Amino acid sequence: EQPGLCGLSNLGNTCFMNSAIQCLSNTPPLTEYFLNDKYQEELNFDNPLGMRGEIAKSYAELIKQMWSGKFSYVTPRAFKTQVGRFAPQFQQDCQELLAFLLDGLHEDLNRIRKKPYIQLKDADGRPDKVVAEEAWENHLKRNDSIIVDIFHGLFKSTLVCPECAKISVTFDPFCYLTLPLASKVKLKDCIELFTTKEKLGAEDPWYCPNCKEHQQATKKLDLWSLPPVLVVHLKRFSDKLDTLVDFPINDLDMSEFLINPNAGPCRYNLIAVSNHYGGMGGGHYTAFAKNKDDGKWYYFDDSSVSTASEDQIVSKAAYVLFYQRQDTFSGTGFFPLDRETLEHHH
Ligand SMILES: [Zn+2]
Repeated sequence: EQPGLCGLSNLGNTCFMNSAIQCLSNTPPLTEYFLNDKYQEELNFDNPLGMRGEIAKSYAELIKQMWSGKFSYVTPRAFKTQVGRFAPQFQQDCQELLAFLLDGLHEDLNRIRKKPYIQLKDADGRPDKVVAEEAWENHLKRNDSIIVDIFHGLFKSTLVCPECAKISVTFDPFCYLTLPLASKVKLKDCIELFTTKEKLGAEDPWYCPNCKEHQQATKKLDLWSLPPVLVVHLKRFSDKLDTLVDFPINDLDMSEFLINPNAGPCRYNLIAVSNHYGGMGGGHYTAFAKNKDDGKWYYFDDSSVSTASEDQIVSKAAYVLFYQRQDTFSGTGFFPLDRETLEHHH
């Protein structure tokens, strides 16, 4: 058997979990962190928001199994049992589980011992660069982990009161982007739609702090900074949109969307896809992933692993896309673990 080419037993409508695990397992800087035992010293047992280290520990133990090269498949019973204990709601939505896991891993590994209270602020007519750099510093004072290092970006939100002209600007972290789907469209069409001005309705109004009243304000999102690993959730369920979204395998250039003039390169290659077949409350999840060792694509359908061709990856079954920024790849020294390993080996 080859490390990472390891299927996962279905334990009874757990294909949503197996699909999310194959995407994270095939996120190189995340797996490397766990295979190099960098997590033990960062486990945060006392965190009121975390899972007593139990999600990080069980996930670490499963990844070590999957990348040992001893197994054609493993049964992720202990991990499924810890997920169920801390998140009883877990056929599910693969994106909700991913959302739970990115937050749970983060809080289990969070380097901040005691979170300080931050007086949240509007731009107040200040320049974007200063408000963005403030937001990011504030985020890191409460949130500092391997999950932040890999997955967290920053978006700008602009709310416009139709009474009083109040322009409310905030910078907010994200660890994934949920895109609205526009028969066939391009991923870049979906990103453009994500960053388009939309009116809020009677459902979910915005409170104007000038007017002291709820308004149907216009909300525009813009991307300030994009993470090393960008997780792109295609909003199919919100019964299910079967729209064919065409996405690139290589050289997704995001630079046209980034409003930060001093940003570095933002070219991404695909590393995994969560697929979904059938309809909302049922159907079946699988995954495509690029193995970090051989650079080839494989298809993971619970316990089964098979070679895939790049020609099969782009289908309407594509639900969550994992992209990695080229400048962060293993061998660049971008990640501290990569840099330490390179410096050790040279
Ligand atoms: Zn107002």
